[PDB]
This record gives sequence, C-alpha cells and structure tokens, in this order.
Amino acid sequence: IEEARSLLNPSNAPTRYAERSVGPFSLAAIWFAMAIQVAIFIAAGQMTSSFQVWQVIVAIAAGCTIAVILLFFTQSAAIRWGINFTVAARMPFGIRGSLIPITLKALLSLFWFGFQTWLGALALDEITRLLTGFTNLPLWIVIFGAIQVVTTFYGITFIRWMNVFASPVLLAMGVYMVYLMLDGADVSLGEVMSMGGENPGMPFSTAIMIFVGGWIAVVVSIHDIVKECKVDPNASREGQTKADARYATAQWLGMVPASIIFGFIGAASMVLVGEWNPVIAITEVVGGVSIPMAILFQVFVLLATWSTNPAANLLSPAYTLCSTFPRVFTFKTGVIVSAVVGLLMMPWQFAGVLNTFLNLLASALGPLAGIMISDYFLVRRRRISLHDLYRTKGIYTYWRGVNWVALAVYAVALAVSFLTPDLMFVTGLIAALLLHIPAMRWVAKTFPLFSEAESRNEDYLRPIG
Repeated sequence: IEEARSLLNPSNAPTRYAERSVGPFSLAAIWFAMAIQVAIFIAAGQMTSSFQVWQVIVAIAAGCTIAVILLFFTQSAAIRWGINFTVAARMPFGIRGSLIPITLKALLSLFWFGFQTWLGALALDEITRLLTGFTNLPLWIVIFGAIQVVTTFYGITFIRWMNVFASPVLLAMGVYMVYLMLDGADVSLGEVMSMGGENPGMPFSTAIMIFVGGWIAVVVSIHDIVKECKVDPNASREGQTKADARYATAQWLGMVPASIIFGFIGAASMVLVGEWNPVIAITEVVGGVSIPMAILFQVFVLLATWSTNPAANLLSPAYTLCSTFPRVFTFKTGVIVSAVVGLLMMPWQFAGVLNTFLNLLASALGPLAGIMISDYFLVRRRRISLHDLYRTKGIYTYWRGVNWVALAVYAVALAVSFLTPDLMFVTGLIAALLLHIPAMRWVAKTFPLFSEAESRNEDYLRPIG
C-alpha cells in the first residue's frame, strides 16, 4: 500500500550551513535536560530488586556509554548534511517505504505522552486530593489530555520559558529530597549505596540493555536536533571525523552526568521510600515535612510536564498524520487524534510493573540501529544523494518504493537475537549491521547504490540569495 502523486515539502527541508547554531556545548545542554525524564526515575527504581543502588549507578553510566557509542555513528549523517530523521530513514528503506520505522517510531513518542500526561494527573490530583481529599485519576487524565491540545496551536513564550528551566528545576528538587530522605530515613549515602538486591535474578547484561533501550528512540533519531550543529563545509576525512567525536563526547558529558543523578534519586526513592512513582514519593517525602510545599512540588511536576510533554511527544506524530494521510487530518485534527491515540494505549500500567520489559521492548529495536549505520557507513561508504532523496523516482525507490531486503534483514536480525536472550540488543545490532551489507550488495544488482546527480549535494546546503 502506497499512494500516487506524492509531494515532498519545506518541513523536511535540509539545514544549510547558514542556519546551523548548535555548538557541542549547546548540544551538551540539550543532553543534560534530556537525561531528565520520568522514564529514568522508574527504570532505576525497579532495578533495586535485583541489584544495589551503586550497581544501578554502574549500569546507568553503562547504558549511556553504549549509547554515545551508537550516537557517534548515527549522528554523523545528519551533522554532515543536515536532514530530518524523517529524511534519512529513506536510505536503508524506500522513499515511500521509509515510513515503516518513521511510523513504528512516531508511536513511541505518543506512548511517552500517555505515560507523561498520566503524571500530569497524579500531580493535578495529588494537589487537589491533598486539598479536598477527593480523587479522580481519569478526569485529570482527560483534562490534561485537553489542555495540551489547545496550547498546541496557540502556545505563548510562558511555556517556552518553562522548557529549559524545567529539567534543572526538577533535578534540583530531585536531589533536595534525597537530602530530605537520607535525613529522615537516617541513612548516609554510604549505607544507601548498597540497599538493593534483596531479590537477585535479573542479569546485569539485561540491566544495561534497560538504560540502553530507554535512549534507543532518541538515539536512532538524533537526526532531528543534530541537523543544526555547526559543521565545516571545508573540512576533510580528519576535520570531519574530529568534529564527529567532538560532538559524540559533547553529548556524553550531558547525558551521563545528569542521568546518573536521576538514576540515583530514583533508586533512592525506592529503597528508601518504597515508591518508584515520582509524584507519589514526592508528595510523600516533602509533604511528610511540608504540605505547603508538597503541593508546590506537585505544582511543579504539573507545570514542567505541561511544557515538556507536547514538544517532545505530540508534535511529531502530529506532522506525520498530515504527511502520511494528507487529505485526512488537519494540523488541528492531527493534533487531536494524536492525543486520543496515546491516551488510549494505557501506557502507565504497562510501565509500573514491567517497565523493565517495556525497556527490553524499546530495546529489541536494535536491528534498526544496525541497519541504518551499516547503510550510511558500510554500504554507501558515506556517499548519499541529496537529489534522489527528494524525488519519487530516485535510486532509493527500489521496489516501487519499499526496500524489501531491508525489512528482511531486520527480520533475520531479530530471530538471531533470540539465540542470545540476555544480550539481545547487543546481538540484534551486531547481526543487522553485518547482514545489511550482503542484502545491499544483492540489491547492488537490481539497483545502483549511488547516482551521478549527487555532485549537487553542495547545491542544497550552500546559501541561495
């Protein structure tokens, strides 16, 4: 199923050299405020079942470590040239068949919107049940699932302000409590750094895939922020492999510092409160000291969710509905069916219990990492066609538009990762990056792997007055 007479527009357009504005410091800032999200509190919470609170600080920095290792390779395409993830997805898969992951992956950002509005509730409802003792989880889930949709079309700077300041404001509060908890549970960081592991069983191998598969979504598609990084049009195999690692570590000094802290304060609220649930362990810790504040601590989680959320979870599935189903939704109806869609997945309970298995789920998406890197790196040796990636009939159209051997490789890749269960991701990424070269040298039969109109790549990025 594809659709005929297709149009490729300014939203997906490539970033030029006269637009880039993200230097490795400022990209290191979008990785600090990016290690700060409730997906991480909780992951590091439930870990305390099988390992102590230091082991999780070792697995934490361990995830992010393998995560910068994939970041390096993946980021490269985007920085060099300046493209969406929506745009680069078209290399291993077709230009009409690149939508298989572009969709499977725009369904995550919705899931992380259900799971995120769900704390908007816990926080809107904790502030009103500690004010009126009445509790309505699902009313708030819907009042919040309405507010977003409105401030989506007509948002003012007042939310924007809240963006950058939010992650830090919560990292500040998120440690302060750890003072509070280590002060009332009368334990020292030294006693606390060893209180988990009263139910060993899970392998550490699986303990690292967790924090891996938490980032996978952001890593596979960094293309979307990376395409604003100062890059040099006049640098070589050296000057451009040095800016690759300059960024690739500009990111590791933002994500592993910050997300070893939310990893901690989250395993601390567990083996020190009992609650992986932020909002709950929050009201419970600061309201067991100040309920004039436990309400200001839940007025925060509410306000900081109410600016983070939309940006990173609702915008993308919105613009994919007007793209993949043009005559069907508006920006006003894409936004609204997006909301309804996420809410209706019922995320929060999936997490709560086996979030450990939704992060071994969002980590069985390794073959896509191995497939995309193998392509921009091993199969096309960094040679790409800016002109063919923007035309219905290009050398990436393959079988009418879908690359069937790239979906096949992904499939062989998965089945070979069930031959190694505690190291799946590591063996689903290794298997797909080695098995994509052959399938691309087999299409190197039915299709060219390059074009002679590619000498125009520089025509797309250098300013045109």
